[PDB]
Amino acid sequence: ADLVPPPGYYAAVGERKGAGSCPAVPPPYTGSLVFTSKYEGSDSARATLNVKAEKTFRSQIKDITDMERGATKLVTQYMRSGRDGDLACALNWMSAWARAGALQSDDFNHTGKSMRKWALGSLSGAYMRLKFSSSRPLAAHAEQSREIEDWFARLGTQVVRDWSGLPLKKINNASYWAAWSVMSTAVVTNRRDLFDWAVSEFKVAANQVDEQGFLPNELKRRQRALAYHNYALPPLAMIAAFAQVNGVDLRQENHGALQRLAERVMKGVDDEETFEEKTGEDQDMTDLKVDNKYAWLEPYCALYRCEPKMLEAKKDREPFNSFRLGGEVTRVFS
Repeated sequence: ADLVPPPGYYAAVGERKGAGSCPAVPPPYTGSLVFTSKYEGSDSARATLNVKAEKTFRSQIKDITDMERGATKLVTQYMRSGRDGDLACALNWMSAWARAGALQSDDFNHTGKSMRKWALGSLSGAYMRLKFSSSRPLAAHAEQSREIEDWFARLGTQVVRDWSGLPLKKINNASYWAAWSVMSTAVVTNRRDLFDWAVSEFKVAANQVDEQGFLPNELKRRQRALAYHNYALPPLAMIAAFAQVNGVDLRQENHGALQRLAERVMKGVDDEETFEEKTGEDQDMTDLKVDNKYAWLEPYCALYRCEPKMLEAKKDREPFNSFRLGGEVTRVFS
């Protein structure tokens, strides 16, 4: 059977009254993907922010950032209000990068291949709505659609190469996000090999969740441990939600590991104690205060019967927008 997204991705294009213009496409990024890490100089915990290095990093990736944020924004605006100019603009941006063969460099380091997988997830995740909307907005744009989908397929194959062949100690949230990008790409391109890789990566993650709901590789990030556990949830929950409607039920993998992880995270958010006791360090709660970092609640509560605690957590923070997940996460799960 052809691969499909969750049913919410088939929603008609909206007609909400809102009209921004079409900005120039960010220059397609065809350079080397060898970037400075924001954690440059850290010990093995890789949890010490280097402000100067981060500034350098953000500058290096600026065109990629602008592409990710801008193109998802255009798709979101189109799905909300249905102005053809926004569709045309979004497709012009994505097809420009596709034709240029952006982000395809074989010259990369960890930070660089992470930019490749992140941008792939953002763009394909947004494009998913265009592709499967009952309005069929791509019907009039066959050439561009083909160009864009072929580019996604090239990048997806490369992302599998980028994160394959690793031992567990080197498989962390970075791989989970890569698996989301590859799952998203798999459904856009109807590529079962990509689908299968993302599923296998989820299963690795599920088996990394220990008997208490902790991930050893995320615990290693010391004061950022809780933040990184929360950061693991969105791609894992998205992968499971996508796999489910394609006939692969991952909810019970390793004794319901995804639920065990989610419940442990939410315990830590209520009270940091157990993560501190587990890591021996006070947790940086900064990221746990950011509403959109709980976007994982949308696919999660589509998968599991959420108890009132989870439901209220979702209700209080809705709607969720997360460009790395394709934009409007609440809308595609309602």
